Amino acid sequence: LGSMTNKELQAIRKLLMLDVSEAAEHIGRVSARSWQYWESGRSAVPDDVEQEMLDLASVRIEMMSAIDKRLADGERPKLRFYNKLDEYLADNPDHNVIGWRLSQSVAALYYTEGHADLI
Amino acid sequence: LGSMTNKELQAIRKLLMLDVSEAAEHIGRVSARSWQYWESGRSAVPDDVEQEMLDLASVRIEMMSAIDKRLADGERPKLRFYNKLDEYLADNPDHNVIGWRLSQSVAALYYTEGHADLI
Repeated sequence: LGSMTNKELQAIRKLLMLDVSEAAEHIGRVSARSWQYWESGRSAVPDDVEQEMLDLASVRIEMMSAIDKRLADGERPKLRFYNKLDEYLADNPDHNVIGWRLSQSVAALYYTEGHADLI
Repeated sequence: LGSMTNKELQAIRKLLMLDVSEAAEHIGRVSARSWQYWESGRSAVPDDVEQEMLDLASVRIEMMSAIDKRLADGERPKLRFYNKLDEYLADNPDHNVIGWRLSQSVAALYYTEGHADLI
């Protein structure tokens, strides 16, 4: 911790399919312009933001591990790709827009690489 | 060809880190509104668009295999993460914005999987 660069921050943010405005609001609790400064290198990536991003990446890893278990158990998963945030929130009433993006990132990865169907 | 769904189209587009405006201009050769129509589910996805998306997914796989070859050769790759399109284009003068986004998707993946560092 204390080593995350502006490029690493943007890389994780985009891999999790977050828009800047979504990361700024729910992770940084800063203006979108402030988040852009962290990604541009104009201001250092804060320690607390770094750890929050790593924690969110870890959530995605746990989601992928759960699908890997289903794959090893012989299931070809049918993964919900929520193109609609309202539909995701109805099915996942304890999550928010950030959970929606993580869901999309995992479903899109397994579909595009040939391991899962999308529903 | 002819069976790609709106969810599959959006999933591949987002995994490749393409904005709708970018995909619409360069892949669809249509307006953003037309591309949003294809992602809305009221329409079949055109065969030519499906083929191009599948081809770009294959380009992404070949980029990953090229890094895998470097890893197998004993290199610890320092992948340039381009947070600025212009810098990518200067380094890759035969590519466009679509190639930029593919480069971001591959670099972000290998960084988070722990296989390469970002510069």
